[PDB]
Amino acid sequence: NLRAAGPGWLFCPADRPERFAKAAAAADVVILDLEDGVAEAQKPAARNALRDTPLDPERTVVRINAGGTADQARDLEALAGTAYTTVMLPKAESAAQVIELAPRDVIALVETARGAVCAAEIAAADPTVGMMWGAEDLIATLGGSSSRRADGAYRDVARHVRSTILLAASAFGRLALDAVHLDILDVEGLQEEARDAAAVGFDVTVCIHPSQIPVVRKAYRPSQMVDSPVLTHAETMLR
Amino acid sequence: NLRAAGPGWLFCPADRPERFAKAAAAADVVILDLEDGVAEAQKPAARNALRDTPLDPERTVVRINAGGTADQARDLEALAGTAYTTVMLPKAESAAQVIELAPRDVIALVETARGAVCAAEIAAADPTVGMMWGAEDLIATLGGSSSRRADGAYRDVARHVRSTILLAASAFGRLALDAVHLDILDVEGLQEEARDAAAVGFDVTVCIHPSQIPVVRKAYRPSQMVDSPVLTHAETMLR
Amino acid sequence: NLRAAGPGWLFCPADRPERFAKAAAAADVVILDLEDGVAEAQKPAARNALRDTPLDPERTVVRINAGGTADQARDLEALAGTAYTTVMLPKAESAAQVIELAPRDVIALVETARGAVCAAEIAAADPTVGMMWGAEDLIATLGGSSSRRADGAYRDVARHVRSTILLAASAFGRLALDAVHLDILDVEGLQEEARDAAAVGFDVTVCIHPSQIPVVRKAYRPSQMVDSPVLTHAETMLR
Ligand SMILES: [Mg+2]
Ligand SMILES: [Mg+2]
Ligand SMILES: [Mg+2]
Repeated sequence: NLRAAGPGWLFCPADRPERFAKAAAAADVVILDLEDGVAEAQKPAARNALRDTPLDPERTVVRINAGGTADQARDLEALAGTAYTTVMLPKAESAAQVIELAPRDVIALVETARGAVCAAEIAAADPTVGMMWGAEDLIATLGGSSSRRADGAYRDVARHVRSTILLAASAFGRLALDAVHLDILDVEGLQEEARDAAAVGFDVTVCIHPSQIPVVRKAYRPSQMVDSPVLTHAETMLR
Repeated sequence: NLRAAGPGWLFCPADRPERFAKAAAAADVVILDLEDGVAEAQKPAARNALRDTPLDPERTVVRINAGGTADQARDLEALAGTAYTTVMLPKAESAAQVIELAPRDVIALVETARGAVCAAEIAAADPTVGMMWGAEDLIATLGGSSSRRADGAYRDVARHVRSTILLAASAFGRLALDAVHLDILDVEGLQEEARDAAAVGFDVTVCIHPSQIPVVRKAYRPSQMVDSPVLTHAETMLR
Repeated sequence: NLRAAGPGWLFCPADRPERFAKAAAAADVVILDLEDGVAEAQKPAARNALRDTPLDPERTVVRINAGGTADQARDLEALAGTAYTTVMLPKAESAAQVIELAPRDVIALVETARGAVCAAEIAAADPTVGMMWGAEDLIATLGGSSSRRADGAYRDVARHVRSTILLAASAFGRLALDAVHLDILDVEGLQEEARDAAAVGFDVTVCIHPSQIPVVRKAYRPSQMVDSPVLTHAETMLR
């Protein structure tokens, strides 16, 4: 029941088992990371820590490696010796990549052009329980050099994919996860970004540092003709 | 021939037959509303006023209730005793929801994530003559709390759906209707918004108060290499 | 090998063979234009100049007329007496319009609502090697009057199509070409626009005047948690 946890999710590299307990205490949900947070040479060690140092599987997701990679095959073998049931799929690009992870629950991380183009098909796949987007791999794989303008605001193609993922998730009753704020010390920018995300109906802001969790939890709390939806807005604020 | 009427369309709750004549005098097209403008307990009375107090069916659309609801079934029964041929479908989410309203003409009001994801299929359905988007139900159904930033500008997912509906409508030769400006006294904001909508090729700005109609009509009137399209822009301004 | 040429592409009307040599010297790739750059009465003469005054076919694309037009049929006849292998298809609106140009390579120019709605299908068609978008025909065909706000920034539906084309191109490994800056003397605006385009991974900025080429080439050269994609950003900047 991931929708019952709060909006602050925290990545934690899985080759750092000494930090698992602190990550769990700081965040609503921990994403133990076998992908880009762990160096290729450290991924075997991270798979052992995954088995050796368990966290609450009701509050923990495992980010595996991308479809078709040898690393993902090793990840799923390691996961068999765990109680984790929900995985995050990076570079998610087709419904078939989600379906081959059945019977696990899948959070699809769309961070390439093909995943954006196919977001609705990815969201609709039966194992999907959530959609995330990743600004940095998105820009990297498009061939660009930055996800943000000088003032920290997302560039337009990033805004486009962000909206795409929010709509695709909501169309199929999935959780919607907003992209990470890489500038850890930029609390002001994270504050505005998470408030923006909460305002349009994102369920989660994913973080890469535990200091970001209090900012996210606070942002997801609120500070002319009135129709029925505007009353729903007011009710959403109270909840 | 709704494309021949001006750009100022006005919602009027159908349980207010005393206001029908004033709505018709104020607006280019009246949308008699059986959905969110009328309280659930008042919808039977509104269906009687629909039959009892007719407006010009060439300049009047009836907003019915959403597909699958008992209310929509009662609405279509009431409409059989009228000369209205065009209905507005709220929470429009599939081509099938449009097709089941044949042989009526349908303006699909997309105001949910699923309708945005399926906008092209909805626009392409044979009964469709127009696409509208609804910012407030959109944000409400996504789980968010406001469609606009502090300065009154739409949030990004709203801008995304607005463009989606304009493109889907135009791709299939349909009318494009822009969302309502709920802040009635915010004439400055409506002025900018309707000018923006007219500039990109929206056909209609829908209003919720008759004072908004003169602002919309005025906004839809106009105040380096030149290629063939730039001359079309100039010709569009003159027309 | 169009990806090996630089980012500065230049339209040159094909009824101006006296300017072909200067266009080739100024630009990375020349788009010899049989469509909107040439008046209808001048198109036969332009087809003769196409045969009579050749440019390097490895650095030259021919913009033909739109699918289904008598002009496109005459264009393809003229092209048979040339060594050009790559054409640009204006008002590109379906995969079928691309496929009927086989065995030529095709740069699809999306500049209508239907082409935006079908961009992924157009990009995926086997002859496609590139996607471009055209702001001015886009707004013209939507029924609007300007692609840009007062400050020169694109209106939202233009930003939407721009992102659509970048994502559709990148999803299928195609070149991504950004729209032309019609205000030739607005060097500052072109500078910002091409920098923006290069930053998100556009491959080409198309120009309509040779003075714009140096601005584009310079713009496509570059002036907190670090993950693998941010290192790819840094590597992209160095390249
Ligand atoms: Mg990533
Ligand atoms: Mg509504
Ligand atoms: Mg054009």
